[PDB]
Parts: sequence; structure tokens; C-alpha cells
Amino acid sequence: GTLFEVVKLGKSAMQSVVDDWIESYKQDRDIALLDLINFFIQCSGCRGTVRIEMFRNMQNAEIIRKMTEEFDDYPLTMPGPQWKKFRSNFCEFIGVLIRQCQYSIIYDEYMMDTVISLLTGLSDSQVRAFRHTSTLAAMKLMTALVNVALNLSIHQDNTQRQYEAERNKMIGKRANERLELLLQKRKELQENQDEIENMMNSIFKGIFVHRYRDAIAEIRAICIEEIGVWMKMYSDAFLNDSYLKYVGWTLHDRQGEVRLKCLKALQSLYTNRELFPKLELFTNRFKDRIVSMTLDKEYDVAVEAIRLVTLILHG
Ligand SMILES: Oc1ccc(CN2CCc3ccccc3C2)cc1
Repeated sequence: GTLFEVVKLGKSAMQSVVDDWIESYKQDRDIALLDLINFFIQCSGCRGTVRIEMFRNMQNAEIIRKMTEEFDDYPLTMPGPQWKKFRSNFCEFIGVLIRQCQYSIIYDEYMMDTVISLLTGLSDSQVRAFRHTSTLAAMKLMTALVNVALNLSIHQDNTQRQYEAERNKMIGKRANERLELLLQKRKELQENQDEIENMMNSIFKGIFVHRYRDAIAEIRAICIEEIGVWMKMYSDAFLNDSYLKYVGWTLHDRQGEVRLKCLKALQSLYTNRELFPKLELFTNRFKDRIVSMTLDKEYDVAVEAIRLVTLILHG
């Protein structure tokens, strides 16, 4: 509306285009997801675009096979001022998209299934551009879902404290309407969390477990950096010896870039004197590798290995 109104209300270009996308999704899921599919294609620097007939009739396999041929150096590698902010923008887009869809659309069983299947399929592509773009997207997607799970948790606690106060207040008395709504609230929220845990599994088992050992070092780095993020954000779910084995296995990586990320991830965990108990078995299992990297060969890896070891020491 007015200039005062538009300024006080600092919706970015990205927040605006996600509000519009949601409005379009509510008119026609199909055209909205086609646009979202084309976005991920254009983001890879692919010069083709999916039409509504392909979307409705073709499997992701066929779509990706047909877009594989329409390939001429992709946005995420470009140097130049006009692509400086692209990576940062791409990542922000995905958090804004999902933050905004987090209360309804995400739980419709069509939007997230479409995106994740497309990302999974692109992550199995021979084309570097496709693997790099889809994995980075899926890794930020996962983090966006973890933030949703954290928001659900808060509500799940307030629903549980309210359900208690009302269950106590009754006792001997017939279960009234307030108690039935809260007992129905509490099921819905836990059913929401199951669905989040589900999308996180599809992304983890479909993309992460394959991409973290990718041929391309930047893709390996992207995976390691992000599992470190899930392990700090949501400790009860991701900070365990099955997920940690991925980080430890990758300490042995051939590239500084990737060894560096493994150490930055473990640094963020070991600083918190609280999940320090949950790293005991991990510390016994990989103390030898960690301690060896203090003299790594790449200066900056050594500096980080040394910083990690002093963290472990002080705990
Ligand atoms: O994001 C989360 C991931 C896992 C859990 C739940 N735990 C226990 C349930 C379960 C069942 C079978 C195998 C593994 C698991 C995982 C909670 C949150």
C-alpha cells in the first residue's frame, strides 16, 4: 500500500515471492509445484523447463532424463558480482519457503513428497550441477524441517502442561470438552512430528547417506557441515553413535576443506558441556584420528584439530 506501510513490514523480494507462491499453491497445487520444480531446474543452470503435461504424466525419472539432455558451469560455481549472493539467496529461499508452509501446506502429503522426490532424483544425477544444487537444497531443507520440529516441541510442551492441569482438575469426573480438545491437540501435534521425522528420514536415507561420500569434495563438505548443524540443533534425534559414525568416517577424508568441516562440526558439539556425555564413545573411537590431525599437513585443519583437542581436554 503506502510507503510507510511497505517499509514498516520489511518483506524481502524472497519473502514476497514465497507469499505469492503460497497464494498460487492454494489456487492450483499443480501449477505451483511445476513452478517450484522449474525453480530447482533453473537453479542448476539447466536451460529446459517442465510443462504441465510432463508434470502430470511423467515420473521424476523421465523429467530428470529429459532435462539431463537440455544441458549446455552452473549458478553455484559462477564467479562474478552478479552471482556473489546466489548461494546465500538459494539457501534463504528454502528456509523462507518452509518456515511459511510450516503450519498447513508441509503436512499436505503432496508438496513435501514432490520436492523431496525431485531432490532425491537430482542427487542421483551424473550431472555435477544437478547433484551439487539438489544436495545443498536437501541439506537446507532438512535444517528447515528440524526448525519446524523445534517449533512443534514448544507447542507439544504447552499442550502437555495444559492437558495435565485439566486431567488433574477433573479426576472422578466425566472427561469434558476442554480435555477432549487437548487430548486431540496433543495427538495432532505428535502426528505432525511423525510426518516431519518421516521427511527427515527420506532426505537422510535418500540423499545424505549417498552424498556425504560424493566424488565432488564440495558436496562432501556440504553434507558434513549440515549433519553438524542437525546434531547441535536437535541433540536427542541426531546426536548418537549411528549419525556420528558419518563424521568420524570423514575425518579420514583426502581434502582439507572436508577435514576442516568435520572438525568445525565436532567443535560446536564439544563446547556444550552438556551433550559432552553423549560424545564419550565417539571420543574413545576417534581420539587417535582427531589427535593425529593436530599435525594434519593442511595448516588450518591442524589449527582446528588443535582447538578441538583443547575443548575435549577441558571437558
Ligand atoms: O528426528 C528424530 C529421529 C528419531 C527419533 C526417534 N527415534 C526412536 C524412534 C525410532 C524408531 C526406529 C528407529 C529409529 C528411531 C528414532 C526422534 C526424532
